[PDB]
Order: sequence, then structure tokens, then C-alpha cells
Amino acid sequence: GTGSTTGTGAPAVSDRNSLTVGPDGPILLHDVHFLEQMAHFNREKVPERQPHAKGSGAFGTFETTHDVSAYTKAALFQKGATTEMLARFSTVAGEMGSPDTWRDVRGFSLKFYTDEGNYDLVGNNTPIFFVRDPMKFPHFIRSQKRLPDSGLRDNHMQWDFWTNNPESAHQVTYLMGVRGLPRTWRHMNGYGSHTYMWVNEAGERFWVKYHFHTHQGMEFFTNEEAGAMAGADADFHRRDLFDAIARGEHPAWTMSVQVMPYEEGKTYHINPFDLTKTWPHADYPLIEVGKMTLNRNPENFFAQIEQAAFSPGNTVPGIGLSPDKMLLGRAFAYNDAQRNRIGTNFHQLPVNQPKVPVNTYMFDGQMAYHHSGSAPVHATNSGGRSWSDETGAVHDGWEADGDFVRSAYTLRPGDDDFSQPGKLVREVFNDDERRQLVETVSGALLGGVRSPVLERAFDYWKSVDAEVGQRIEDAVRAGQ
Amino acid sequence: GTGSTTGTGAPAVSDRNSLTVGPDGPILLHDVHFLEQMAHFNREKVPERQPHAKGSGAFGTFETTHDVSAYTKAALFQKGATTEMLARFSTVAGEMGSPDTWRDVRGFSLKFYTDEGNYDLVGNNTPIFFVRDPMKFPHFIRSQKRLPDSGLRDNHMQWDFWTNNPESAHQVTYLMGVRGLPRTWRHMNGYGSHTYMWVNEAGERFWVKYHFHTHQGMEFFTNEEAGAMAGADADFHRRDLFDAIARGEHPAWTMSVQVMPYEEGKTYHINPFDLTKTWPHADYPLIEVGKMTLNRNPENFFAQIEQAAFSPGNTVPGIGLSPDKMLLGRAFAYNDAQRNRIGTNFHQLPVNQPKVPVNTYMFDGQMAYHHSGSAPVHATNSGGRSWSDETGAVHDGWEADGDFVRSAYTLRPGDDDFSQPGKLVREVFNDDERRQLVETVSGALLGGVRSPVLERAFDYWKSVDAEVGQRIEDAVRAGQ
Amino acid sequence: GTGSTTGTGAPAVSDRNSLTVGPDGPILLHDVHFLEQMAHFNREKVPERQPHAKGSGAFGTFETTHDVSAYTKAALFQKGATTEMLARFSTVAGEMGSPDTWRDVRGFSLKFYTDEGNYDLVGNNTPIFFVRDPMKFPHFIRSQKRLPDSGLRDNHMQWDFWTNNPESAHQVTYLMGVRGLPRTWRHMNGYGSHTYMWVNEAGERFWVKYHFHTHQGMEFFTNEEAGAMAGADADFHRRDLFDAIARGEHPAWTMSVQVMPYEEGKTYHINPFDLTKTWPHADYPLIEVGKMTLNRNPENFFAQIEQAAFSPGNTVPGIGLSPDKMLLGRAFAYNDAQRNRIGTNFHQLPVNQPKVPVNTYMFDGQMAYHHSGSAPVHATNSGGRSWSDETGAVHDGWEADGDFVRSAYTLRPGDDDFSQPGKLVREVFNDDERRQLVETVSGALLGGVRSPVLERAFDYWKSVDAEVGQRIEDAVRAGQ
Amino acid sequence: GTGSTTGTGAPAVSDRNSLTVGPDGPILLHDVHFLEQMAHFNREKVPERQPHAKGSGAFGTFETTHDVSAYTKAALFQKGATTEMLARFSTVAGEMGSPDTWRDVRGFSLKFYTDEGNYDLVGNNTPIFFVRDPMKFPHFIRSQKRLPDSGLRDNHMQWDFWTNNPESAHQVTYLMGVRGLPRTWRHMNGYGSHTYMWVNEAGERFWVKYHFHTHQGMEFFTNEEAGAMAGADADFHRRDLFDAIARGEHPAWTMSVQVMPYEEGKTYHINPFDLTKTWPHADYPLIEVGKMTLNRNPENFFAQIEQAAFSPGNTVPGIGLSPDKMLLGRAFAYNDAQRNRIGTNFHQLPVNQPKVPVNTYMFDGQMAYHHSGSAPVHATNSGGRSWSDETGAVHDGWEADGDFVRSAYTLRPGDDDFSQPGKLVREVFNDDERRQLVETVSGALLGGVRSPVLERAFDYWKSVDAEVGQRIEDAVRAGQ
Ligand code: HEM
Ligand code: HEM
Repeated sequence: GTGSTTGTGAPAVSDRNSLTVGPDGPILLHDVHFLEQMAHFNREKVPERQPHAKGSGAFGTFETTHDVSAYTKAALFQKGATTEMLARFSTVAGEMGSPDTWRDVRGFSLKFYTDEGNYDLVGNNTPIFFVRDPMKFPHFIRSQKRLPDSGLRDNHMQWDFWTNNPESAHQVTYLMGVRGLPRTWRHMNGYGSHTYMWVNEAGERFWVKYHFHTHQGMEFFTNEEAGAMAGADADFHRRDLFDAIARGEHPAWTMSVQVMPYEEGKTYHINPFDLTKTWPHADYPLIEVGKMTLNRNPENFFAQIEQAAFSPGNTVPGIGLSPDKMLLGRAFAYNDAQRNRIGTNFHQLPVNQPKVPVNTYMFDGQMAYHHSGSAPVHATNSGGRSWSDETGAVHDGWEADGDFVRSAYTLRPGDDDFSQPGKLVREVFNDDERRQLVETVSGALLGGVRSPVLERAFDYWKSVDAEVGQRIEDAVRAGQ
Repeated sequence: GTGSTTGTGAPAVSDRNSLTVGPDGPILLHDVHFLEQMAHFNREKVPERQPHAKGSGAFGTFETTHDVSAYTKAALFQKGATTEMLARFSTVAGEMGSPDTWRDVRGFSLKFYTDEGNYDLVGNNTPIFFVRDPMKFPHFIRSQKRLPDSGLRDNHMQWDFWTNNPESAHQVTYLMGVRGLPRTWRHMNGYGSHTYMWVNEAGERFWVKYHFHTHQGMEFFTNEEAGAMAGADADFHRRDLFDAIARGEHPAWTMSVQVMPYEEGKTYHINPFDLTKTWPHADYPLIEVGKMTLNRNPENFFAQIEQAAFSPGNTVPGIGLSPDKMLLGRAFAYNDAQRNRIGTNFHQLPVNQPKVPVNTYMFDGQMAYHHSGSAPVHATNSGGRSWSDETGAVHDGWEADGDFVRSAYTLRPGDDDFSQPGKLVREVFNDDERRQLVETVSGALLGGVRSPVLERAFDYWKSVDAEVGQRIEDAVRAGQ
Repeated sequence: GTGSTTGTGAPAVSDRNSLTVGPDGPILLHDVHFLEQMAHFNREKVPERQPHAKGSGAFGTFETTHDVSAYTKAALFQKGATTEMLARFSTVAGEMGSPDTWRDVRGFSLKFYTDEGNYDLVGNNTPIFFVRDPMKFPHFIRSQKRLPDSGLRDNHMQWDFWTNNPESAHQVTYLMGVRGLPRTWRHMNGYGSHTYMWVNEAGERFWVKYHFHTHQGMEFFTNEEAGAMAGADADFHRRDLFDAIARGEHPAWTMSVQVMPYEEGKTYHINPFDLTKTWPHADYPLIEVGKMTLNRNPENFFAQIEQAAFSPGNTVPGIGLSPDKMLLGRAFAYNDAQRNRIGTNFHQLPVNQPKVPVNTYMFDGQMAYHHSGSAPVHATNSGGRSWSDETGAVHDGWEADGDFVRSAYTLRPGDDDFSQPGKLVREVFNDDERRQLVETVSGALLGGVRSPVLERAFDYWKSVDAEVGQRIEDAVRAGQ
Repeated sequence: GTGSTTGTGAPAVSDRNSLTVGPDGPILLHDVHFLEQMAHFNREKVPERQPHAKGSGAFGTFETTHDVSAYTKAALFQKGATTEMLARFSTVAGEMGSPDTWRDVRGFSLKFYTDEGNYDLVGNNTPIFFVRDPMKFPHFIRSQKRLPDSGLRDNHMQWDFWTNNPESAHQVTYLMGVRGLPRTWRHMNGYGSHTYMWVNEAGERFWVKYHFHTHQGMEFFTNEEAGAMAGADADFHRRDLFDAIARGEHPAWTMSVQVMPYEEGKTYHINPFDLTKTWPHADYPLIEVGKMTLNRNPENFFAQIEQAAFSPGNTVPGIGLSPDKMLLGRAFAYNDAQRNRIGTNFHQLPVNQPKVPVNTYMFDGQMAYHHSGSAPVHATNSGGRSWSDETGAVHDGWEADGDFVRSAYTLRPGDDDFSQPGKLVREVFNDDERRQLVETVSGALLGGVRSPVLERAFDYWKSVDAEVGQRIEDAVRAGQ
């Protein structure tokens, strides 16, 4: 051979010169190698994720160290179970070339390759989110992206959405605090955010929240430092993770759950299924489950990280979803996006395959790498291929009763938009954090927010906390 | 488990009932299994080939039984070489549901999995074709498909194109003869049609034609029988091949070449590179090469036959293309179609992979199943990955000299549109075949061909042969 | 200019000859016109529909001639309303090249371009269907397509599915009767099949069934005649419709509904929402609504018929869906398929556009022809773009109560699999139809159905009717 | 209506709440509006360009102010002709979220909507480029992107490619100089870079180079300032252009050509077709043509800028390509990329349409918005649709003669890799620019370039200029 091949394994002849009529002559159409190489180059790029385009990740293990079999029969969470996993970390709004150290929510997405199928826990570095109904999510995300005429991101539009959707106040307070700028992914926490269901061997159900506490400690950038890093190294977080693992400094997290019995879900004074609400640690203490460690870098970023497909719909026996409407919307959206972003057969790619046998009634489609040979193509066949036919109530379901409506959740006695961020600002933050909050928010509002949105923003922050709100308004008036 | 899985390997729970609020209630959005199954079902279908949508095939072997090393160094054609192969047979114009036994050219497409890469010989059941320049091919194919308003195939349009492009007369005569209706694919011949180049170890070049003679004998349907079969069994040819191989009746062909030394290409009195011309057997006798046998049915029609990608550009050392402009156009077109029909990474699918190592500078793209890990991504790297850099004349090239033109080929003394089909009609056909020709052509012309095309058609057939032409005109006038 | 252009409007120079180095020379890569023409040719074909690939259609009008405002406020069904419409007719199982006159269900899909949006009524030429839960639909359709190894359709697989799913007996009886072979689309009826909801101005709800009775009369082919036509003219139905309209023989149908008050849905002795059940005409008589006439052929089959996108989810005020689980599954599936088959922005294509203004929060995507300029990209904006925010019960909803289950419908006193087809066979069919039924079914069962499916089929037909069942079994034993 | 619609024009009902079973209940599958909105959101993103993903643009006019009819008959370049145009500016290597103010080549891509078709002049802010054969372009671009394992950009890989391809020295010197960091797009020049052909009414041919000189003056950032801006405003250039035009500060450029008669192309002592070479202004002075002004911002960035498709193959009468092999490779590559990035029918999108009538033989394809009705689908039709059939030499062609080779260009007496950048460094740069060059290059080489590439880089810079090379080596050794 000549040192390289075409896609058919024939000699390439040259990777440096095209086929021409004489050394100074024109290129010939039948330079097959040139055409193949250039056409493939022209198709190297694929749609990025929407949202969470900019991200990176690593492989690792999960080890369940404590006994939670009272609450779940899920195989990966039985004491002593070790499971291989993949993690991807990301920002939300920026595109795939955007700086890592912008102020944003960070994704914390996990795929566990369990003995009963792949389980995805697609979390964030925050326990809450901005909105309560998935119909609002495209609107929220577009408000965080670019203006339709100029292609510029816009503070005015962001605050327009947030102030018109005051359910956002809890997450906006968390985001505008110090946790909006994690120094590295190794120095941030992860959360499931939503309530999920755990189901034990007896079929008893629990509402759970997942918490992932970093063993490396929480660390932050200030606004100034993050801005400087965005200019110095747009890939600071990606580099940090890859370099840490490459030198054997394997980051770890402890996973712990809050656990609420099924029946208490009905009566708790805060809506347990409202994604804008945390569960007070005094009412529901953390119960330790196990240890997540990341210890292996990808060998191929594109094939293993870019093409990884996670979905909260990918539950395993012992785990279910919950009445959080946002979670139910996510159950649809992820696979739908992946069929477009990756392809019809994205589940067949190595990173997305489970470690257990698959017998699923999916056939054909573009780029079908795997097939079931001559096996029957339909359930209720007489040809020897099994199918599933469980009837009646599912183990991980609940119940519903009502007219078909488009409505907000029923408010419980403890439910409102501003009490939980008020507590964050007054009781959890210290004085240094309150100072940084005022400097962050006033900075954002001075970045082009106009009337009448600007005045609505003052009122929003005064609703969170009268003092801090007045300080923000003063800093903005001063800066004008 | 429950008898089947999702794509993540988790239990499916049911392949028969959707998740609802009570047994009579509505379906819930978070029925992930339902969504996955239905969305994949919605994407099972892919674009069919254009042309040659309707087809089937089988795997087999090629054994080179004679010594042709005087003419080619190609590994698969060295005496004693055995090579695994794939064949696909097809019609040209009909869509994927169309009857097998319509009058049409049949494709005879071969992929040889050689020790120096995959070699594709994408032939037809005819030694010639309808046009001489690839710019005309889309026009020809559209004339053979459906009218733009009604969606109906139309004899008028077909004859409009053919009579305006009298270069078509040779192939149209072959097609309207008995060979237009092969009884099965096992009972038809195959040809390369084009002149190809063979190159021996010393670098001497030959112009070759490939011929594949059926060991089962030539057999035909009449117009009436083929029409009846189109109604009784639209998949007659596909069934015939699959059933023959399944009962151990393995079809075979002998491959033989005509061989013309490079220099004789310049002086031969017929243009050797004109796809509308055969080479007289008296001037260039057949030289036997080897035996093609098909002996294994596909295990999965979609994955192995529907997704097979052949290209005449897929040559191997010892074989090249030729000055036939049609062949040079094909070198571009096939891979271009496959990137759309199958996907960017179609070369990675099992049926399309070679049996030899691949080191090619293609990266990423949608549905990338295989990757080169951390290997260098560019040629002239210092990272240990080889590349190709042969300079100067390629072993399988020729030469050119001229202004850039859009022009017909230079006519040689023996070149014209009507002499070779005249000989077919007068000397090769017997009286029974001439009778069937007249009944075929008059039938086609009575199927809706209008003035002024109808009169041009009479003249076309009189140009092929004055007598037969007059008989066709009489049969049409009688039928009117 | 030269007589034609490139896609940029520059002169094409030639549509007949490629750019070469001299008249006998090779083709140059920079023949842009050749590349553009050939690459577009290579992408002319698109995925066909699954199912209902083979079809055609026409434009027309709907005129509401009677007063049904007591039952619906829908604008197109107010007395005197005329609405432009599109109809597409089709078979179910065959691919886009398959003969029109195969035994099959026919689609009867209508799009009404109303003053309150496009309303699609995607019906069939039958009032019932084969299965009751949409999870079974992909399985059913695959059983009606091709075997995975050979690519052949298979009676064994079809009867395997049907006999394992005896809910199918009503539709299988209708299909195997004379209506399985309509002579033309103009000579067949259409039905909504499902129960839909109508809602009047006061907000009172009715369950309705749609019926479309041909003004041309019902006409059929026998098995023998349909088979012969499949061989003589694979496009017989398409040609028939196009030619009828072209000569001014405009086909018409009368639309009439059956109307059941909301509350009677709860108590009727047959499940009104079971797609395998008709509503007896004695209990619910037909109420005339209006006249459908088709009076205009497409000008471009591909652009107007092939790219037409219908969805039962496309309701308009005054019309809703129903507790039929099959209908709820369809509400998801059609748009999902269309995003793949046509594209992200299929709703922007002319045939799919409404005749009323659109203000929808959809942005960007591949091939975005229309855009909203600089308008706000999110709801709850302060930028002057309106959004929708109706809260509470929707006018076209119902109610549900229960645990989350995967279960069959609750059987009502009149519900079973075999009573309605029994009545069809014994009371509706005459002796000639019973004879044709026995000859149809025995023919199908002799076409390769094997034990143990063949014996299950005898029992199935005996369950429909003991006599006819015994006659089928005798005809099969005789034919063996 | 309710304030907004679905894609069918029916009322949306809500853009804020999904359809659920009671206010606290689960989401129903048949929430069509939710599905449509979310599925479209999931498909908003498309593949970015490769390269030149990050960019923006504006509309304007071109006015030809001088008489160049002695050299070209092209309609847009006749004296007094005004033409609407679109410009897009971009970086090369970064993705769509990447900072505008990275060191890079800038694209300067123009589309002129002329009276004889759309003419694209796809230039850069440099008159030269890095490589001479298009086979090397994918390799070059990948060396400028990310490592395959870590996903990080890498100086080592960049210098590995450049030092192994010393033809790169001219452009690398230009890029590492002050012009690598334009302060805004309004303050940079544009060039065609390649030699193009101009053809006058008599058919006489000229080799031309295009030059676009900014009326705003050349302005730069230092390394430090550009880095700071990357952190402060990743969209600085996009914002600058949009804001300038919005306040009526319309940027302008003067276009001038260098003009070489056809015959001098053969004998000039520098290869006129080598993309790494400029033509000395003393030998070929600039001849003024006209004025480019940008005076209108996009109304929709996605629809008008993101989906704009430019190709150097889009020539118009009076303009042709040239023997630059890089240009001939580009003639293929752009449309090929656009069929994937945008779609089969990208030429139909408003921004890509010409202002003149189109009669082109392209049909169907996904998302076909425009069609030719019932018009004939093939050239040489008797149906009244014209086609093109010019034969013989094309007006904008040249000639070739030789064997088929893969070879570098023949070196002319003045040709080498290092003389032109030597002159740039010694004669054009001043002392301040030489200082910045040394600080730029040493900075790049200290950013992770390893042996043996680092030593090859010292030699490369010493080949450009012995002194400056020694200064770079000293700065690197000092920094180590
Ligand atoms: C209704 C609300 C939401 C919708 C509709 C939604 C939808 C999406 C979609 C479509 C993607 C891209 C998927 C792909 O292309 O592979 C995505 C990614 C992601 N989402 Fe969500 N999302 C929602 C809320 C949330 C919440 C609440 C969290 C965290 C608790 C979250 C965390 C993420 C993460 C981490 C990713 C990136 C996953 C990865 O690394 O590939 N999202 N989301
Ligand atoms: C310039 C003329 C021609 C052009 C542009 C052309 C182009 C094409 C294209 C684009 C396909 C579909 C490829 C795919 O989707 O995989 C095809 C298939 C095919 N062509 Fe050609 N073709 C030409 C002439 C011919 C000739 C002369 C022959 C035979 C000697 C031939 C034999 C076939 C066969 C057998 C197939 C089907 C291959 C298979 O089974 O997959 N074509 N052609």
C-alpha cells in the first residue's frame, strides 16, 4: 500500500495532491479519493445539543456503599454494586465554541451501564430550575439565546422573561449567587433537581431527591476572574477535567438522597413536585448511597462524548418519574432531539449501547449497523421471539383524576415564588455572598435592560429580599 | 425481564398496551417505550435508490480459473484467487414496490471483497447504454419515470427523449428485443458495458470489456407472460433467486474479458469508449477469467441488500477507468447519492466494510460507529500515523490534450447511431425475434405516443432497419 | 442566455454535454453545472410514507348543506360554509411503485383549508380497524410488509398476527369481503372510523362518527380482475381519478355523521371508543352534513401530493379527539413521521400552509423559508407579540380517573371480537358475497400459511360464522 | 383566537401550560400543541459551516464607477451598474459560539444579485492562503481544530502541519503579523486571493486579482487587547457591524483589480496561479472598479445570514475560474457542503434566490417549495420548455495537456516558499510590527509546542528571515 487507504481499503495514492492533467493542469472529476475525503470533511459537523451544546466528560464508576434496599430494588443501588458510568458536564446557553466560564447553570449528566439496562440521571449543578411547566421551556431557552435580528445575546430579553415568570426567582437567585461561576466541574455539586420515584421489592413507593456532593470542595470564580478566563482559555473546564484525570487526580462525589414516603407527598406543606422548590434538610435529611468517581478520559471526544445520548426517560426497575410536569415533558424531548441530532439509530452507537442483551422491536432505519437477522418482526409471533405483555398497574406509576386542563399547580400552604430564595439570600448567604450578589445583578441589569423591564426587575429583587433589592436598585441608579 | 426490552436494555413491560390513566383512560406522554417504538417505526423507511430502486441479491464467491496476469496485476484476478462477493440485481425505472417483470434494463452489480480493498463492478444485463454523456443521464432517467402533474409513466415522454437522442438506438433495440424480459436473474447475462483499464505488473495498460455468461442459460418471458406475472407475483425475480439458493441450486456465471492493447484504442475504427458501441467478437475474442457463484442468501434484506453501496469509482490496483465520459460521471455520482440515501458514514456499515485494514483520513460525521481513537487527524503529522504521498503519473491514468469544451466525441470511420442495432436486428435476431420486436415496439408506440413524436419514432426504426421499421409503422397504423 | 440556467440564474451553457479537456477528453471537476444537476438528481427521491406510500389525490371543495350547529360550532360545518380541500387516496401496505389494485384498506385523507385553520380528517374506506391499542400498530404494519430475510410479503406472517389478535376479526372480514377491492377511488366510501368529539357554541359535547357516501356508487373488482389489472396497469386508480377530473367528471361524496350525546358514551352497551366496533344505524341514524366534490387535479404531483402532510391531531375549534386510544396515538405519530419524511419545516410548504394568519412560536430549523423577522422569540414578552394563555378545562376535553396501567379496555355487555363480523357475514352479505368471501379467504390461506397458524385461522373464521368457517376450511383442504 | 396559533393556524390555547389530567396531573400524549412546539424547538439547530462557522453580515450595494469593459463583459462590472449584495464576515477555525477576536483569517464573502445571475466572490482578509492543493485543505483545517481525544485546540498540532508544509510560510507570516487581529470587520481589507479569469465581449481573456480596500482605514487589536475582548464580548465584531449600520455609519470598500493578459500567465516569473503568491504591485498596478457599501442589517439573522450559501463556482458570463488547483477544488466543495448543512433545495431559500428568472432542470427533493408545474422534466423535449446546447470551447475556459498525475506545480524562476514572506517581514513591516511578530510567534510556540516540532519551527522562521527567526528562538528559550 501507499501509507493510507480510501474507505474501501484500496490504496489512497496521495493525501497531498489531487489528480490533474499534467502538474499544472486542472483537477479531474474522477479523483474518487479527493471526492470521498472532501465530501466526508464537508459532513464532519453535526447539529450541537440544544441546550447544553458546550460540554465534556469522562468515564468512571459508581459504587453503592450503603443499604437503601428499604427504598429501591434498583440493581445499581444495591449495597456493594459497582457500575461503569459516563458523565458529561456542560453549560446551558452558549454554543459549542462558547467559553466554559460564562455565568450559567451547569449540566451534570450521568449514564450508568447497569445490569438491568442503561440508567440516565440527567442533572444540573442546582437543585431547582426556572419554570414549572415544560411548555415554557422553549420560551425560556430562546430568551437565553440570541436576538432574532442581530444574533446577539441580550440581558433585556432575559430579564423580560424572568420578571414575567416570577416562579423563576429561586433559580435566578441561586444562579446570580456564587454558584453561577464554578471554578471547575470537579468543584461543583450535582443534583437530580426533580423528585423521582423509588420502588422497593415489596412495591412500596418513595419520592426521592438526588444530591451529589463534591469531594474536592466547592470553589468559584468571581465575575472578574471568570471574564478574564473566558478570554485566556475558552476551554478551561474541559482542560481542567481532562488534565486532572490524565495525572491520576480522579474526582469523586458522594451521592445521597432525600426520601419521602409516597403518602407524605399528598400532604407535605410544600409542593414536592414543584421544580422551583427544595425540600428543607430538617424535614428530609440526606441519606448516603454511594460514591461516584471519574477515572478515565475519552479516547475519542466526538464518538464518545459528542454522540452520547442521555434521557431522563431511561429509567430502570426500581426507579420511576413523578408528578413534576417538567420531568414528564423531558421524558419525550430528549430522544426526539437525538433522532435528529445523531440519527434514527443513535441507540446503536457504542457509547449508547447497554451492557445487557437487547430484544427490542425496532427495525431498519438509516444507518442500521445492527439487525436481528431473520428473527420475527412482530410481537405475538409463532416464530420463537419473545415479547412483553404485562397487564394492569405498572410498579412505578401513580394515579390521576380530573378534567383535561391547562393550569398551574394547586398551591399548598407553604408555596409561593419568593420565600425559598428569600431564605437563601438572608439565611444561607453570608455578607460576602450578598455583596457579590448585588454586584452581579446590578451588572446584569446595567447591561442593556430597558424600561419597563428594568423597573419590574427592581420589584422582583425586592420581592426576594427588601434590603438586597434596594441595594441592587441603588447600584443600578448609581451606574446610570 | 418481561420478554423484551427498550433500546437501553431495560424491560419493555408491554409490546401490546400503552400507558393510560385507568384501562379506559388517555395515553400519557411519559410512555417512553411507546414513544421510542413508534418514533423508530416512523423512521424505518429510507430513500430508495435512484435509479435501480427495486432489486435483491445474494452473497457468493468469485474464483479466477485462468491466467490473465499478462494483462492485470489485480489481486482478485490472479489465477487461483478466491474472493467473497455480493451481487445485487435490479430493474432501472420502477420504485421499490414495482413488479419485477416489467420490460427494463436489469442491473448486475457486484462487490468483491478483495485482499487489496473492495472492488465494485457495477454492470447491467446489456453491453451498451442509451446515452454517451453523463449530463444527459438525469434527463434520460426522468423521461423513464412519471409525468410531473399526473404521476403516471408515459410512453410519449420516453419516445420523445429516445427519438431526440438517436445515440439511444442500439440499446433501445436490445431492450425492445427478447432480452428486455429476462425470465429470472439466473437466466440473464451481465456486462460491464464500459471499457475499463487493466494494468499489469510492468505497468502496461489494456482496455477491457467484462462479460458474464449465465451457466443456467438465457430464458425470457413474452410480453403477455411478463404482464401476467406482474399481476400474479410482483416479486417473482426476488423470490426465484432466494428460493433457488435456499434449495441449493446455486447460480453461476463465467466471467470473460475482451482485451485491447492501450495503443490500439487510438486507432480502432469504432470508438472503443463510446458506451453505445460493442466491440465485434471477431476483432476481440472473449478470454475466460473465472467463475462467479451465488451461494448464500442475506440474513437481513434491509441491512445487507438495501444498505449495500456500490460505486464504479471503487477500483483496486491493476484496474482503472477509461475515457468513456459516462464512466467518469459515474465515478462521482454513486458516493454522492449514498451520502444522502444511507448517510455520511455509509462506508462503516458491515456490508460496505472491506476485509482489509482501513487507514483513511475521514473523521466524525453523523452516526460515527468506528473512530481512530487518539490517532493524528492530519497527514504530515509527527504522531506516528502514516499517509500516502505518491507523486507523478498514476499507474491507471491516461492523457489528455485540448481546450475546455462541451462537445460530442470525435466520430471515427466506423461510428454512427444505427449500424450496430441494424446488425443486431438483421443478423443476430432470427425471424421469431424480429416478429416479437415488431409486436413489442408497435405495442409501446400504441400506448399513447402522439404526433410529432410518433412519426419521428417511425423514422427511427426505419433507420435501424428499413423492413422492420415499415412493419412497425404498419402494425401501429393497423392498431389505430 | 443559452436556453436554461443553473440554480443561481446564470446560463447553463449545456444540458447535454459535460466540460472536458478536448472533445474526447476527461471531465473536469469544476463543471459546476454538471455537479449541481447530478447532485440534485441524486436527491430527488425522499422517504415514502409508512404506511400508505402508494397514493394520489386532487383538490376540491366541501359545502355544508345542512344545519348541524346544534352539535358543532366548527366554522367549516356551519350551514352554507364552503371550504377548499385536498384529498389523498392510498393503499396501506405496498411501497410507492406497488400496484393500485391489490387487496388492502384504502386511505381517504382530507385536508380542509378552513377559516379557523387547517382541519385534517384522515380516514379510511372502512369504519373500523384491526387493533385497539396503538402499541400494536407497528407490529401489525410490519406483519403486512416483508419478511426480514427474503424481502417477500408473507401470508403466514399476516395470519399469524391476525389470529393472535382476534380483535382484528371485524376488519379482516370487511377487508376479505368485496370492499377489499374497490374498482376506483371514486366508487368507494370513506369513514373517519374513530369516534371524534363535536362541541357546540354552548360547550355541549357530542361523540360523532363521520361517513362519506360516494355519489358514483360502490363498485368492485373480483380477485381475478384485480390481479389482471395489477399486471396491465399498476397505476389504474391514480389514472382513473386524474382522467375523470380532467374530462370534467368530478367525483362527489355526501358527508353524514352519527351523533351520540356525551353522557350516552358512558352507558351505551357497545364501547363507543373501540375502533373495532361500528355503531348500529338503528341506534344512531346518519345525519346529513354536506357535499365533498373533487374538481381540480394537482399541477405538480410531487410538490402537492407527495409532500402533503395530514394529521388527525390537526383539529379546529368545535372538534376534538376521543377516548379511542388509537386516535390518541395517531395524534403523536403523524407529525413525528413528517419531520423525518419531509423536514423540520414541512408546515411551511405551500400545500401544508393554512389560508389564515399564523402566529406560532416556531423558529429556525433546516430549510426555513418563512421567518418572523425581528419579532420577539418568546411568549410573555414586552415586545408586542401576542401569545396564548387560556387556563382551566379545554372545550374539547373529557376526564379520566385511575392508576397508571397497561390494560385492555373494560368490556361492556355488547362487546366481543366476533359478533359484529358475524352480522356482517350472515345479515349484510348476500350469497354471492359469501361465496366470494370463501374464495378470497381460502385463496389467502392456501398462499403459504403453515401449521399451527393455519388451524388457528380455521378456528378464527368459525368464530366469525360456523358455516362460512367450515366452507373455508373445506376449500383449503380441497386445495391442498 | 387565543393570541397565537399552531402551525395549522388553529388557536394554540396556551403557550404556557401543557394539557394534563387535572391541575396536578400528568401530561397527555395528545397535547398536539406541546408536541409541535417542543419537536420544532428540538430541531432549531442546524450544522454550522465548516470552516467559517462564526460570522455575521449585512446587505448593501455595489456600484461600478470606472470602465473595465476592456477586460470583462460581466454585467455587474459595466460602468454605472448598481447591484444589490450580501456580505458575510467570519473567522475560520472557531465554532459558532467562539469569540470574534481570536487570531485567525477572516472571511470576506460576497454575493451579488446581478442581472445575469448571482455572482459569489468568496474572499478572505488576506491575498494568499496556506496551501496549494485542495487535497491538503481538510488536513489543514483539522490541524486548526481540536485534538481527537481531549477536544482542545493545540498549538503543537498547528505547527506540526505548518512546519511540514512550508508553502504555508507566506500566509502564516501575514496571520502572525498585525492583520491577524482586525479591530472590526469595517477596518480590514478583503481579497479574492485566487487568480480569476475575466473575459471581454470579444472573447479575450485576462487573469485578475480582486482587492477590496476599506474606506474606514485598517485598525488592529494587540494580542492583549484581543484576549481581553474575547472575555468581555465574544460577539464584538458582530455587534460592531450591526450597531454601525443601525446608526447610519455605513462601511464601504473600494474594489480594484490587478489585470494580467492571458498570454503573460504562461511566462511570468512567479506562478500566477499559486495561492501562496501575491503579484507585485509594481508589475501589476491596481485598477479601480467600484464601491461596495453595506447599508442594511438583516431582519432575521438565521434565515438570511445563517442560511446564506456562497460558492466560488457561482460565476456569471465574463468571469471564470483559473488554473489555481485550490480554486477548482472549491468549485466542488461549497455546494456539496450546503446540500448537507442547509438541504437539497437550499437554492430555493429567499436569500439564495437570484433576481432573474430560473429555468433549471432540478426537480423534487426534500422540502421543495417551488416547482415547475406540469412543465417537461427533460431537455430535448417536444413540450415547449427550452434547454441549453452550446457546443465547443467555452468562453471562460483555458487548455491542458499531459498525463494524469498527482504532482506539485512546476516551479518558475521566481518561485519558492520563503521569499515573499521575507519581503513582508523585512520591507513591508516596520520595527513595531517586527516586534509584535516576535512576541506573537514566540507566544504561540510557548503554548505547548514540543520537540521535534519546536526546533522545526525555529528553522521555519529563520528561513523567513534570519534575524527575526533568531529573535523568536531567543524569546522562546527565554520563556522556557
Ligand atoms: C421541561 C424541561 C426541559 C426540557 C424540555 C429539556 C430538553 C432538553 C433537550 C432536548 C436536551 C438536548 C438533548 C440531546 O440533544 O441529546 C437537553 C439537554 C440537557 N438537559 Fe434538559 N430539558 C429540560 C429541563 C432540564 C432540567 C430540569 C435539567 C436538570 C435537572 C436538564 C438537564 C440537561 C442536561 C444536563 C443536558 C445535557 C445532557 C448531555 O450532556 O447530553 N434539563 N434538555
Ligand atoms: C452517467 C451515467 C450514470 C449515472 C450518473 C448513474 C448513477 C447512478 C446512481 C446515482 C445510482 C444509485 C446509487 C445508490 O444510491 O447507491 C445508480 C445505480 C446503479 N447503476 Fe448507475 N448510473 C449511470 C449509468 C449506469 C450504467 C452505464 C450502468 C451499467 C453498466 C449502471 C448500473 C447501475 C446499477 C446496476 C445500479 C444499482 C446498483 C445497486 O444495486 O445498488 N448505471 N446509478
